Amino acid sequence: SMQEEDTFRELRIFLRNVTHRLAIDKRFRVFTKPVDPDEVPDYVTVIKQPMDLSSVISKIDLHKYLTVKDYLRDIDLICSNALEYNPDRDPGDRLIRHRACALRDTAYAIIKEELDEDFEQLCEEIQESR
Repeated sequence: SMQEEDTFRELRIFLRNVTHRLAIDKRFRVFTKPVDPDEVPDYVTVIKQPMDLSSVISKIDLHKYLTVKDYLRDIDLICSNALEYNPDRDPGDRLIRHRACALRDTAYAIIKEELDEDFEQLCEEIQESR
C-alpha cells in the first residue's frame, strides 16, 4: 500500500541521517569508502563481504533495507570485517578495532535513543507480509 511505502520511505530518511552522522565522525573515516585494492591488495581475498558507509548509503537508496535490523547487520559487518582483518596486538590494528567497535556502539546507541520500537515492529511486519 501507499501507507506502507510511506513507512519504508520514513525508514530510509532515518537511515540516511544516522549513516551521515557516522560518516562525518573523524574516528570512522576508514569506514567511509570501500577499501582501495591498490592500497590493500589482499583485502578482498581475506574479507569475503566487504562493507562501508558509502555502500550503506547506496543500499539505502536501492531500497535494500526494509528494517533497522537489516541495516544493523551491515553496520555489524563493517565492524566484524575490521576485527577479522586487523586481529594483531600492533597499535594500528588495535586502533582500527577500537574504532570499529565505537562505530558499532555509536550506531546502536543512536538507534536505541531515536528509533521508536513500534516503528521498527511495523517495518518488520510489512517485510514479513511480502
